[PDB]
Amino acid sequence: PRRNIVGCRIQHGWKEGNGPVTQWKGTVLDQVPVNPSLYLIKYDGFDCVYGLELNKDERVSALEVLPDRVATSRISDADDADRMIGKAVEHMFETEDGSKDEWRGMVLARAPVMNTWFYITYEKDPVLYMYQLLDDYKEGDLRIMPDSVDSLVGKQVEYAKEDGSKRTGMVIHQVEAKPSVYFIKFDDDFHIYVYDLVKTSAENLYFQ
Repeated sequence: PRRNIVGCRIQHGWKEGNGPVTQWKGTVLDQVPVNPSLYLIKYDGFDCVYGLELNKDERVSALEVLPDRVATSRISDADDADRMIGKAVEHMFETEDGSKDEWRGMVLARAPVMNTWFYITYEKDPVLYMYQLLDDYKEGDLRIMPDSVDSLVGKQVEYAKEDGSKRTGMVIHQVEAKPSVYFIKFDDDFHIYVYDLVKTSAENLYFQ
């Protein structure tokens, strides 16, 4: 029968530590070709994209996949998304105590399935996020800055931490609009880590 759940809405119990089991609901965005057990999900209420092995993870229970696949809507703003994809940006967020908070970042791609959302990462938090950036732009909260042989996708990666331990993981994606930028999935966490190999922030990070 049908085994591709990309595009489905899912629901499942989640158990954090020894706390109670709570329900999470979200949309499956992708299934990683170099690791078909790994799915990327946008959960309702979490800004970060999660990487979970939905059928194996010990913190997941009572998983249900709805057959009703989320349809991709008509794209009518490719003229403006093309000026933003692959660029450095300054994204404005509202703080609780008053206002104003600018975060420097980079727009990576239009998100798959939920295609009015974009993938973005920040210098202060270098993991994968999803926001409806063209709406934020219209509201005056996004500034777009002008710019000045073996494939690494699928390779194992590790980097030494300050306490002497090695953090293991795998490269799962190469950013089409900025090919020196990669997505890394580490064994110990569900966030997706974004690295630009041209920068000093990715020199400690080393391959095999």
